[PDB]
Amino acid sequence: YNDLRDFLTLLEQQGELKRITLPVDPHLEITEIADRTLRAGGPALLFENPKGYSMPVLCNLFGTPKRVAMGMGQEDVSALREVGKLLAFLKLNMPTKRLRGAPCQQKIVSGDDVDLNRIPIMTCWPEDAAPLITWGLTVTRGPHKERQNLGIYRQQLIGKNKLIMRWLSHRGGALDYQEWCAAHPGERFPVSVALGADPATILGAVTPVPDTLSEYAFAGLLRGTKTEVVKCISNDLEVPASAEIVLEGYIEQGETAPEGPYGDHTGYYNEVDSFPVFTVTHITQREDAIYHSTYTGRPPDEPAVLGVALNEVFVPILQKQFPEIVDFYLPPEGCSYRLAVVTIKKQYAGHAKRVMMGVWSFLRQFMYTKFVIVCDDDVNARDWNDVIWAITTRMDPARDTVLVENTPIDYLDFASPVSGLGSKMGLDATNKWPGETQREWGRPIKKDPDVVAHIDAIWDELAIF
Amino acid sequence: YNDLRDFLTLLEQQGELKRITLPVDPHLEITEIADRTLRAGGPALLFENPKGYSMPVLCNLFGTPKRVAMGMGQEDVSALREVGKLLAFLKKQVLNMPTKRLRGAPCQQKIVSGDDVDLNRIPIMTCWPEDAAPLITWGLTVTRGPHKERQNLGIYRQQLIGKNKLIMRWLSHRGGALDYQEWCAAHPGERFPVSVALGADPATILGAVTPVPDTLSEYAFAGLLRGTKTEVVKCISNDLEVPASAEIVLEGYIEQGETAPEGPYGDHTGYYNEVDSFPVFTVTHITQREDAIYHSTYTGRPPDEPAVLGVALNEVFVPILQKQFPEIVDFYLPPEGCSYRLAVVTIKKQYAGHAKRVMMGVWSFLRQFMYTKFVIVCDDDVNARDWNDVIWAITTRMDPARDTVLVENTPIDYLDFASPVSGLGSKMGLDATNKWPGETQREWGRPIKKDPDVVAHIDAIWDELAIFN
Ligand SMILES: Cc1cc2c3c(c1C)C(C)(C)C[C@@H](S(=O)(=O)O)N3c1c([nH]c(=O)[nH]c1=O)N2C[C@H](O)[C@H](O)[C@H](O)COP(=O)(O)O
Ligand SMILES: Cc1cc2c3c(c1C)C(C)(C)C[C@@H](S(=O)(=O)O)N3c1c([nH]c(=O)[nH]c1=O)N2C[C@H](O)[C@H](O)[C@H](O)COP(=O)(O)O
Ligand SMILES: [Mn+2]
Ligand SMILES: [Mn+2]
Ligand code: NA
Ligand code: NA
Repeated sequence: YNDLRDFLTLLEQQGELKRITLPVDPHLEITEIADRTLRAGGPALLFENPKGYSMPVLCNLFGTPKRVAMGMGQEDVSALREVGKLLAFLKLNMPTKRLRGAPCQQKIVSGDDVDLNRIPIMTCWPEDAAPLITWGLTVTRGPHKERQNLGIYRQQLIGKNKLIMRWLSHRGGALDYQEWCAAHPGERFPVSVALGADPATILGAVTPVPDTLSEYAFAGLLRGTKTEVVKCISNDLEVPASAEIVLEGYIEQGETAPEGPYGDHTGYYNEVDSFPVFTVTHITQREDAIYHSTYTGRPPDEPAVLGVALNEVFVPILQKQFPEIVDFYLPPEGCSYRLAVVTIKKQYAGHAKRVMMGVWSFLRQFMYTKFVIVCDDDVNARDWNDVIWAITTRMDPARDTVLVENTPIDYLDFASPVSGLGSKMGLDATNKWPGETQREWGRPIKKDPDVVAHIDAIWDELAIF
Repeated sequence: YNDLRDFLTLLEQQGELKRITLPVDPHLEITEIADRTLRAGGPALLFENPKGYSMPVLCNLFGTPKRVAMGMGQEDVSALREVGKLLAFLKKQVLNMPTKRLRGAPCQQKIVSGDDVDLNRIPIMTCWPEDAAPLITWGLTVTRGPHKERQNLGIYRQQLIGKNKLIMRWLSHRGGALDYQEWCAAHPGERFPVSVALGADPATILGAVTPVPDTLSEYAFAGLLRGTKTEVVKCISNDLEVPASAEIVLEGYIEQGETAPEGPYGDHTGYYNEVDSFPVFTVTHITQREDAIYHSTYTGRPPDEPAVLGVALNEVFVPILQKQFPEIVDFYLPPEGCSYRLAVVTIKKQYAGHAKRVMMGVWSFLRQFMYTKFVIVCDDDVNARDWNDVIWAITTRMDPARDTVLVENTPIDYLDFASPVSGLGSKMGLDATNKWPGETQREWGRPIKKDPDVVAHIDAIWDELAIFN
């Protein structure tokens, strides 16, 4: 049973983890280093000497697709499709295995001794409001079901023992709190946050499994074995046994604070807004604890790399429903969800429009996708050279562009004319069939597969690079 | 005075030229290798062991902007801006700078003529599986018309149809084609002399493809790029001059009325174009260097080498756009948009609705961009040449219905089969600039700027951090 430390050791053995011994400030400096590293496809980073703290800081953990795959016990990135086929069936789901004691409760501090300032929480960007916890697995139960939800919600530092809990309103945690409030007026909402759990639990948390299902159960499937957990000290929630740090506490009903501004995955600052305050009553950690952090900003960043790997998970679920779809890609440059390229084997006139509507309606994660480009299967959706080629040789813009007004949009997307409402554009860049055009359509250049394969065979020997 | 070999030596010194010793077929295989190489921004390629031939094959010469620049003796591409300014003034008497003619030249070391002419000995490439025949793609065709002395150079694709016969595919507005057409009117039934040089010095090659007016010899323009007169030699069987350092020269003529079906061939649009008739070039002489090298390329689904060339040569028009629209910081036509069909323009926006004026400017100001179907306008914090910035801008600064402009019934290239009617179609502009008050009622996002002190500090310890190692 591999905890996070075992994963770091595996990475180090493979030249995928660098230990930095120079002094580096968690205030801005770590982010700059991680950003350059991620942008060059470099390793994960363990800062052994954060200025002013004793606890090392781990970041860029999932900065490459490879390391995301490795984190689910797979060799490489195309095994994620198989995990998609699995995620299909969940639309006896294995419980947690509760241990009696756990490394994450080796050192405990509570009440007045709680001081989040001892932790090397990072400040990512110059106009961010305060240090920000970015890799916390927040654990919650609602009043109506037993399911334990895990989500990653950014958490601003506002005191020795107070964090702001920034869950957006459709999240498991947020819905649990909302229901708790209705069902138990004025009663404190217990919550716990785990930092540095095992990679399967972390990845399970971020995968959009249905609200009905504990993210712990999914992590179990990725791992091959039940998720090892421990009961929290001050509530009935369970956290991963191997976690490096655990924060336990509650939300006082009605207590809120102005959150931000903070730089986002879109590359802009979010403006101030109100979210609940999480009061921390306990902090439990391992001996020699490691603090796991990250940053979001202009893409690409670690979340976006995560999000490309998790798109591979969705391809099979889309293909079950639309078997005409050969590939489906959300470029990290499009802020991970705002633009999709879809390639199909077109079977009839107007086919592309059915596929656009399918992307905009079938799965909720794509409901806010503003641009959808549809192409034939002779295009590689992951290469702008092919996609722009297809756009500029197979479209008449007015004929082949679909615009739909007054559709749901992310309320933080400031480019829509009104908060929560905007338009969508689909580009039909498929070959046009009789009926769709009265011209003689061009015959595209296809490569000889025998020549392709032969050159694959001698590629390394040719040694051009 | 640098010939082509001197250039290949310079490139090799700088890690910009790879010699391939493995056997590779000019039928399809070279193209595959060159295509992968170009798509990865790799070096130029010299195939020393082409299957079935002894003459090495050079391609991907200009597969990178850098190598285009190096080909004109520069670090970077912006000397082409100065040419743009020059060509503007005319609509400088020592731009009538002639050729320097040698008597005897390396390109006439070995000579074959009449029945000994056999183009099949040359490793002419076949680029794509349904191409009709091997195709000569980097020939500088040289012609004179009957009325002026000016020698035109153009690159016209040339299909192999016999031991000594090529098809000459000049489109009808080309210098060569106009010369032939005039020759026909002025001398009915007389043979039209023509010559084709392969592997001239880079300035001559680049000069051939610069769009200079029909009134001027492309040799004069190569002279300006080089800093010195172009070295040439008289052909053996006619009065045309070819570059002295050329690796191979084909001399001959066009018999009036002799034509052949040309193609189909894959073109820069990525499609096959259909068969059509063009004149036949009869080859009476082939002259070459000792140890001659054959210079080739391919065109296809972009990007390809011609498209990278075409990007570098668009720098010739940027200053003319900027004289008129000084708000324009950059103006880029991606190769992967068939070189002219998509433009990315970055501006310093000065008022609400500015992007629309710029779109209309692109679609109206010069004939070079009138047929551009898509135009994306962005702010100057975007690098127009990086799809990571441009997509970021599109997806964070647009509402599609508000910010997309469509105009119907506008002029479109007759060969573009995607428009509903030949010659007529629509255009789209994407206004991906930051929206000002009036354009939006929302509080627009403040972009994330880095702390320059932190950036500089990390620059200072970067090597010591040793992240790579
Ligand atoms: C991996 C990750 C994810 C998330 C986040 C972050 C990371 C690293 C951080 C904290 C760095 C950045 C923000 S941000 O991308 O919104 O700017 N963050 C985040 C947020 N979801 C959310 O509601 N608030 C958040 O604050 N998300 C997404 C969220 O955690 C994810 O959608 C979960 O699957 C939601 O789980 P459920 O609530 O559906 O169970
Ligand atoms: C650089 C280059 C250029 C050209 C070409 C090719 C290359 C490599 C090849 C041979 C690869 C392929 C075709 S293609 O781009 O049309 O697909 N070729 C070409 C053709 N111009 C032309 O009339 N026929 C041609 O066959 N062009 C364009 C032409 O040479 C260019 O427009 C010149 O500036 C014309 O000079 P003028 O006749 O105006 O003096
Ligand atoms: Mn959930
Ligand atoms: Mn000319
Ligand atoms: Na979750
Ligand atoms: Na020319």
